[PDB]
Amino acid sequence: IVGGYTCGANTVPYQVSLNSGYHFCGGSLINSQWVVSAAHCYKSGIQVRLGEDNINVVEGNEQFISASKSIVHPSYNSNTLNNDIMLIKLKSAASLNSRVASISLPTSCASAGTQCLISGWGNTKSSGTSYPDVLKCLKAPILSDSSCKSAYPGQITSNMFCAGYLEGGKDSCQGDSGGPVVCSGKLQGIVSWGSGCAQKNKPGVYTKVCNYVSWIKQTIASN
Ligand SMILES: [Ca+2]
Repeated sequence: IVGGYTCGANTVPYQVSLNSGYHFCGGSLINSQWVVSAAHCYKSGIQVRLGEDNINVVEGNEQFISASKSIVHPSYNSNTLNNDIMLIKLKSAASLNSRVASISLPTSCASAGTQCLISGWGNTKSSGTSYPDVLKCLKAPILSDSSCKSAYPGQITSNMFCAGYLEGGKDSCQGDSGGPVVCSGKLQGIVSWGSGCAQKNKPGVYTKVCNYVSWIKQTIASN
């Protein structure tokens, strides 16, 4: 996250870290045994880390549970990033409290102009590399589809949206991928791609979760 603030320990209780010997992508806890992430984070051998604040210190609230199964969206296209969404089932159900909780799936798509919260452990610089060890948060608006398509001519599909600031300075960044964008207490986005971070006229691009709800629910019901 570039340009954001330190969330504070377990203030974002649905936020997960996907670990394969190291933190590589974020994710969102959607019920006790399922996590939603970005299809571009797919790896074999993922462990899910819940209850984290400082990913490099064991502080007391953590649950580390291996993934049993990972499902990439049937239509995921790695060259376009269209349908950049993945389901991970946990080997065991998580124990859900105030500090480890699931986030609700949306009923409606959120509109341009809505303010959302984006969080993760990604790079905090627009030029060069500096990874935080604690969880970083950004409030940012959803931009209009017009402003989005006009920043990224030819590249935006119906299953994406932009959010952030055309002036730059504040965005998501490398390592924040697969993490949540939550608006009005619902999961509306997944951190997916962008051109660099926090650059002028190159907002972050996010998977539009409200398009996938029927897919999510059907998959979870059957697996
Ligand atoms: Ca920790």
